[PDB]
Amino acid sequence: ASLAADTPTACCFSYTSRQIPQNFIADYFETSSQCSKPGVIFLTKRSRQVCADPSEEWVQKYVSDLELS
Amino acid sequence: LAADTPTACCFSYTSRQIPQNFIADYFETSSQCSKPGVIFLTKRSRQVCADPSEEWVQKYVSDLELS
Amino acid sequence: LAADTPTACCFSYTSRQIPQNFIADYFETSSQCSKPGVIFLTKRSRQVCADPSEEWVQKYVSDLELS
Amino acid sequence: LAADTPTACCFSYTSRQIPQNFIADYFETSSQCSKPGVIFLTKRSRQVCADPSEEWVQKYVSDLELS
Amino acid sequence: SLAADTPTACCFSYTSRQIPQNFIADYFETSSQCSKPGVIFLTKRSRQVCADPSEEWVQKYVSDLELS
Ligand SMILES: O=C(O)[C@@H]1O[C@@H](O)[C@H](OS(=O)(=O)O)[C@@H](O)[C@@H]1O[C@H]1O[C@H](COS(=O)(=O)O)[C@@H](O)[C@H](O)[C@H]1NS(=O)(=O)O
Ligand SMILES: OC[C@H]1O[C@@H](O)[C@H](O)[C@@H](O)[C@@H]1O
Ligand SMILES: OC[C@H]1O[C@@H](O)[C@H](O)[C@@H](O)[C@@H]1O
Ligand SMILES: OC[C@H]1O[C@@H](O)[C@H](O)[C@@H](O)[C@@H]1O
Ligand SMILES: OC[C@H]1O[C@@H](O)[C@H](O)[C@@H](O)[C@@H]1O
Ligand SMILES: OC[C@H]1O[C@@H](O)[C@H](O)[C@@H](O)[C@@H]1O
Ligand SMILES: OC[C@H]1O[C@@H](O)[C@H](O)[C@@H](O)[C@@H]1O
Ligand SMILES: OC[C@H]1O[C@@H](O)[C@H](O)[C@@H](O)[C@@H]1O
Ligand SMILES: OC[C@H]1O[C@@H](O)[C@H](O)[C@@H](O)[C@@H]1O
Ligand SMILES: OC[C@H]1O[C@@H](O)[C@H](O)[C@@H](O)[C@@H]1O
Ligand SMILES: OC[C@H]1O[C@H](O)[C@H](O)[C@@H](O)[C@@H]1O
Ligand SMILES: [Cl-]
Ligand SMILES: [Cl-]
Repeated sequence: ASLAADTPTACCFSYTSRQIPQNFIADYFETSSQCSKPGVIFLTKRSRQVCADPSEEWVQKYVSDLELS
Repeated sequence: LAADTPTACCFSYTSRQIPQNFIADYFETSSQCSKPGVIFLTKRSRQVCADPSEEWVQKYVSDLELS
Repeated sequence: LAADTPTACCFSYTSRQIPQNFIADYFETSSQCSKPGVIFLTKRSRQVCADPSEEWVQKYVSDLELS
Repeated sequence: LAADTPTACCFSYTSRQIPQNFIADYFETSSQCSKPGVIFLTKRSRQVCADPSEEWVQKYVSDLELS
Repeated sequence: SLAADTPTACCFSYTSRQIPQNFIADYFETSSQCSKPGVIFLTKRSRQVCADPSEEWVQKYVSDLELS
């Protein structure tokens, strides 16, 4: 399973301005609803975490492909 | 150097007293976070959200800085 | 792990292409920065701001991601 | 004492005041940054962005500079 | 870990003759904002010497420092 104890929560306060190349994407996560602002956190193959605006539609297809695979 | 990176925000503090002997480092959460918080790091690299308004925490923060 | 920490921004870009053999890592600058930028880290631990519009810059980033 | 190195900018200041004896050093941010900023260095080498307008920030800088 | 409001290092004159490589301790390339592109070699005597980045030996010294 997955343990979720007293542990910091990953929240986004600033999204990327430029669309990440999909072939750089390795995985995705979504910020907890407790966060003040929404956000999607893409994990690049270089293991970098990038905040992305979920309202923007390029991040939404990226999630679709990741899930539907 | 990292950019557009998520910000660590505590939403649940630990109620107990942490053995200071286990503490290795500390980080106070961002002001952008909805609530204040301090993240202690243990020697097993385990991040723990702690309440800054509580007082065993600032003592740990003080001793970590004043050193 | 940090909070209320400064952000790396590029206000000028290198005029010469860095030999790829020197490249250790890369970091794209924050969207909050006034200008676009890529920060290449060399093996001598030099931090160089590069123009993301240059094709050699885009290639280096691609190679680092696909490795 | 510079190069085409990235620049330290502040986009988020700390809300509450830092205890003074935590501060080890300071330096203002470049004017090229979209926002003004004062970066306090703690005794644990941790960098904190501070609002130059705030009363305590100006006082901390004053004390550091008169030593 | 980044720069502030200070004076950027610029080279307005390079060096005609080649520094003995075993004198070189480190190197820094000047900003592109400068008029002339330059390389600053730091000697073991902690001295700073400007150098033409397009010269044969300068590129070699930088290469040897990086690949170490
Ligand atoms: O030599 C080549 O053909 C390689 O691809 C070229 O496109 C690169 O030119 S660059 O874009 O114009 O400046 C060359 O630098 C490159 O030589 C490389 O060798 C390896 C492998 O390349 S990578 O794409 O396959 O993985 C690597 O160390 C560098 O990518 C590059 N190093 S080099 O020796 O400095 O040129
Ligand atoms: O305050 C530091 C800031 O750094 C930026 O690079 C991030 O995108 C923000 O999420 C963060 O708040
Ligand atoms: O993290 C576990 C620790 O909890 C503390 O409350 C106890 O006093 C310690 O004995 C124990 O090691
Ligand atoms: O297409 C989007 C582009 O964004 C830039 O910021 C990156 O440096 C490129 O690698 C990428 O191709
Ligand atoms: O802000 C004033 C500072 O003065 C320095 O000389 C001291 O070393 C610090 O302990 C103090 O915080
Ligand atoms: O600092 C001494 C330097 O001497 C040079 O000749 C070497 O190439 C470097 O690896 C070394 O760092
Ligand atoms: O001497 C060689 C150098 O001369 C300078 O005036 C130019 O700006 C550079 O492009 C050139 O590399
Ligand atoms: O001005 C003459 C010099 O120009 C430099 O840019 C070249 O690297 C040298 O080879 C040449 O001797
Ligand atoms: O010592 C290294 C040598 O490398 C050669 O490629 C250069 O032409 C010489 O100027 C230099 O002295
Ligand atoms: O040493 C200088 C040489 O380094 C090599 O890695 C590349 O071919 C160029 O950057 C240059 O010709
Ligand atoms: O590519 C990175 C982007 O983010 C930066 O904020 C720039 O304002 C924008 O022009 C650039 O395209
Ligand atoms: Cl929040
Ligand atoms: Cl800016």
